Amino acid sequence: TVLDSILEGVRADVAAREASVSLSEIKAAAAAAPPPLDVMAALREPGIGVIAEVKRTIADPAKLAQAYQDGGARIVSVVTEQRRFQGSLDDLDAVRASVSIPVLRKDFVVQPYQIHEARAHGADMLLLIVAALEQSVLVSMLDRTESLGMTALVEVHTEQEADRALKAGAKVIGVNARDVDRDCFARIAPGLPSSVIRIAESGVRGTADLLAYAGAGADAVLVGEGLVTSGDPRAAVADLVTAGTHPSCPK
Ligand SMILES: O=C(O)CNc1ccccc1C(=O)O
Repeated sequence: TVLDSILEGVRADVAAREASVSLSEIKAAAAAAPPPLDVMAALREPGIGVIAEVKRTIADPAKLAQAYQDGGARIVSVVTEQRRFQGSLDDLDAVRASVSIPVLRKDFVVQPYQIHEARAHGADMLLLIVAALEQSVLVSMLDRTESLGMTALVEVHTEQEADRALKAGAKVIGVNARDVDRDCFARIAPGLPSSVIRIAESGVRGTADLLAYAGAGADAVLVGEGLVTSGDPRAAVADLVTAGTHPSCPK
């Protein structure tokens, strides 16, 4: 029920935004935006994809996203949730203008307005959380996301949520260990069709963690800090992007 309380706040924030920017207007803004990038194609590229996250401290999310791209990130995740992470849609605009790689909107997405809104602000990918969405809503949200040319990162925490995600038509499934189930990805990944993209969203501290997820079948990992804390996010991302290739074999 606590999640209902959190979602009530999200629904209030969304409703207040819709009062200023109507559904008709946000649809017009979404249609006007440059088309979304082919996120599936990016996720199918060789190597483990690094999805580097912008969060909050950060006076210039665009500059951070640029460092992420320079380091070889596959996708930039932008947290737009205000109440805990001090993110905003403004961050999505800033990041979108700064990088050429796909951009994921990371937020609690619970109603269709937010889908059009994500697109209007340049997102290529959008987070859908199975634990937050009853199946009827999950399916509706996934279909609308795809109808706009975006890809849903469908986040699960249990085998049952994974089954729900598959039934809804998910193409990309992310495993979040936090409700922390430290063996979440391994409990879930093997059960997925080989054709579905697997993302480990939790517990990536360094190259060893990325490699461990890679060895368990991950196609990409999400990393937030301590890319920032490192003081050198480009280098930190570069190290993860090239994980397993160091030390280099003698030449
Ligand atoms: O990124 C993090 O630091 C914590 N993750 C989130 C932050 C805002 C909205 C949803 C999530 C989630 O993973 O379902």
